[PDB]
Amino acid sequence: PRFTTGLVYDTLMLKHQCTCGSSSSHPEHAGRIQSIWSRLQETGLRGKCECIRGRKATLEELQTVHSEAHTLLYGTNPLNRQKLDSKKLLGSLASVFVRLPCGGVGVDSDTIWNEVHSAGAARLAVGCVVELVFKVATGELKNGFAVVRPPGHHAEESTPMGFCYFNSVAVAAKLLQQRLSVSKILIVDWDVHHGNGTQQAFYSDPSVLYMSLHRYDDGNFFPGSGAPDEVGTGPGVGFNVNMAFTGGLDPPMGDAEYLAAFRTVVMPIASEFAPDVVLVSSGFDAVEGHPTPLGGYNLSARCFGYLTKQLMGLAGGRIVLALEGGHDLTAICDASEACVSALLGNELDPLPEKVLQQRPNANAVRSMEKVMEIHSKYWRCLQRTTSTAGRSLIEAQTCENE
Ligand SMILES: O=C(c1ccc(C(O)(O)C(F)(F)F)s1)N1CCn2c(-c3ccccc3)cnc2C1
Ligand SMILES: [K+]
Ligand SMILES: [K+]
Ligand SMILES: [Zn+2]
Ligand SMILES: [Zn+2]
Repeated sequence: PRFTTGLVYDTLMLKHQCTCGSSSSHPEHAGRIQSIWSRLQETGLRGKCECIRGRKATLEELQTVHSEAHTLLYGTNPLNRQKLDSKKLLGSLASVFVRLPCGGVGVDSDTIWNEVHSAGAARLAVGCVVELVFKVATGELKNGFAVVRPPGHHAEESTPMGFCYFNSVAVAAKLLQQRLSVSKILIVDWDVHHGNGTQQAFYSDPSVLYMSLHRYDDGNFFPGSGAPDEVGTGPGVGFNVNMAFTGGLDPPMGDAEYLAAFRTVVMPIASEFAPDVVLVSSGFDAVEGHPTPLGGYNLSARCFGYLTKQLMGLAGGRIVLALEGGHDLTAICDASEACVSALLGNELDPLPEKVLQQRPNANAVRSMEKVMEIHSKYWRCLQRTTSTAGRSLIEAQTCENE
């Protein structure tokens, strides 16, 4: 069926393409997105999905979010500015490529061309996201997952950072506004790090609700931004929600804490807002397997399928997820699989009874209540009540009844 879940991916985002990359004997190597694409295939999820062809963002598209100067530097191929040669032109190409132990060739990661190819892959990743987003926003597709790299959510107007050159999700949102006049867009960013770029892009805009869940720990975790305080400016006051977790890893945030955060902050506010489209900066660095500096949290991959199913209850299900961070191949492959499975309407493997029974930790509850206190000023859904943040899912269920 063609009104179904869309997928985007492009081999030209990859440094090196190898067949048998995923492997099942000994060797590692082969990156993040190639590994996810391979998992989507051997699970057969790609077969149920409509594979969409991506493209480069135009330089005009990139400038919906970023400066002309930023876009020209990182967006354009650098060899075009050096007036076409032949001997010097051939010399650069011998430095770009390098034969690898498996017989295949790829972009040499131990040369200057690494970050140049990354900036080019970023321009491709943006256009890939925009294509999927528009096919979903238009009803051509129901759903979407963008298997894309590098990430984009830290990339600011005139500043690349955190491996981000261009903010794919923010660009796609700007284009929905300009080209389709979409009245209300919800952007949920569940990468473990604050999406400073996306916040900045829409900070004074009430037409897009930006909601980040991230490790904040009072300003000491990368990128250091995203205080619960930061609620928007001008007409956008109230429409920036930083579900900032504080208290460190005493204990680490897990499934229960994020599920509680959705129950008490994300779904209430998002439902009230009532978006026409939902975009997700879907990093997977919060899942277990991302030690303390990179991540520190231990969500399960299957929690992400449940978080996806939740967001699918908004905007009539007009939702697109785009990969951001996450490193551990198993973790991001398990999470990607759980998310695409959810998007296809497959029955999700139940959460373990342990998770459903578990009350969120005290640091989590305190983090959630600080956010709700701050945002009660802006949302009718947090003015009616008192916090049930410290209840488990089953308790919340039991104590909704009578
Ligand atoms: O935390 C990050 C991240 C940047 C981008 C991250 C992301 O959100 O996962 C993204 F962008 F890939 F999606 S996470 N850092 C901090 C640590 N770091 C380092 C380290 C250097 C020395 C020791 C530990 C880390 C190099 N580059 C970085 C960027
Ligand atoms: K985030
Ligand atoms: K906003
Ligand atoms: Zn290889
Ligand atoms: Zn991250």
